[PDB]
Amino acid sequence: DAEFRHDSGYEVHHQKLVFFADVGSNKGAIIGLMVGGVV
Amino acid sequence: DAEFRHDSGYEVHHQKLVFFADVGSNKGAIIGLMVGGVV
Amino acid sequence: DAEFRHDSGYEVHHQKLVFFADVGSNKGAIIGLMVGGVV
Amino acid sequence: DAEFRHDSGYEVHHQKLVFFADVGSNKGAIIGLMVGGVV
Amino acid sequence: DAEFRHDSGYEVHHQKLVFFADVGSNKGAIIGLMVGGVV
Amino acid sequence: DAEFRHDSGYEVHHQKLVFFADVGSNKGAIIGLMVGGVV
Amino acid sequence: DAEFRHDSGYEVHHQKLVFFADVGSNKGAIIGLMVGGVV
Amino acid sequence: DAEFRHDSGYEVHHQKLVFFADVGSNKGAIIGLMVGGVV
Amino acid sequence: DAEFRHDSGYEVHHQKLVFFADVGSNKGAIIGLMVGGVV
Amino acid sequence: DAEFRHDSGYEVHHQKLVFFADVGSNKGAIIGLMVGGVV
Repeated sequence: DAEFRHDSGYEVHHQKLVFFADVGSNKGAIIGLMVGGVV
Repeated sequence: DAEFRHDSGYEVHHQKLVFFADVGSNKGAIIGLMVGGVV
Repeated sequence: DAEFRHDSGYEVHHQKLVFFADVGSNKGAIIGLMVGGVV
Repeated sequence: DAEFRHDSGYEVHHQKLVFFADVGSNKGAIIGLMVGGVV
Repeated sequence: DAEFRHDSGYEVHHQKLVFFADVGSNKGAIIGLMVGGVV
Repeated sequence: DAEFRHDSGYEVHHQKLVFFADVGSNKGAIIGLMVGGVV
Repeated sequence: DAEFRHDSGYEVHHQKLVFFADVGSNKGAIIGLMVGGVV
Repeated sequence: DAEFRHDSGYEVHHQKLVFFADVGSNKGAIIGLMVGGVV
Repeated sequence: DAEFRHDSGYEVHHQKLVFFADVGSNKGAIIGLMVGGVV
Repeated sequence: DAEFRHDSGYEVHHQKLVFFADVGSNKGAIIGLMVGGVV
């Protein structure tokens, strides 16, 4: 079985994840990235 | 079975995730990115 | 079975996610991006 | 069985993860990256 | 069985993980990287 | 400043997120929940 | 400053995240939960 | 400064994260939980 | 300064993270939990 | 300064992290827990 057939001439995968990029001032409770969390 | 057949000449995948980009002032409770979370 | 047949000459996938881009002032409770969350 | 057949001429995988990049001031509770956590 | 067949002309895997990169001031409780943890 | 004043006698927050609940048959490309993604 | 004042008699926060709950059959490409990702 | 004042009589925080709960059959490429990733 | 003042009568924090819970059959490429990763 | 003042009558912190719990059959490439990694 062909679970996955990748046919291409060039595969480019790029991922960018920037959290809290340039902040004037963080007061109290601040979350730049919350995943399945709780406060 | 062909679960997935990718036929191309060039595959380019790029993802950009910017959270809290340039902020004047964060007061009290601030969330730049909340996923399945709770405050 | 043909789960998915991709026939092309060039596949380009680009995604941009910018949250909280340029803010005058964040007071009280502010959410630049809430997914399945609750405050 | 073909669990996964990668057919390409050049595979490039790049990932960037930056947490707490340039911050004016972090007060109280601040989370630049929360994964399955809780406060 | 073909658990995984990698067919390419050049494989490049690069990952960048920066925690607490340049911070103005961390007060109280600050987490630049939390994985399956709890405070 | 009164960024946010919560005055109540009982606060109850409950969130339920169920994806792919009861499916007769998933063929080809299927997405039970896509957030800021792309296929 | 009152960044955030929580005044209550009982705070209850509950979050439930179920992905791929009961599936008849997953063929080809299937995503039970995609966050800021790309295929 | 009152960055964050929690005034309550009982705080209860519960989070549940279940990935790939009961599956008939996972073929080809399947993702039970993708966070800032790419395939 | 009051970075964070927790005033309660009972704090209960519980987190549950289950990956790949009960699976009929995982073929090809399967990810039960992907965080800032790439395949 | 009061970086963090925890005032409660009972603090209970419990975390559960199960990877690859009960699997019918893992073929090819399978990841039950990926953190800042790459394949």
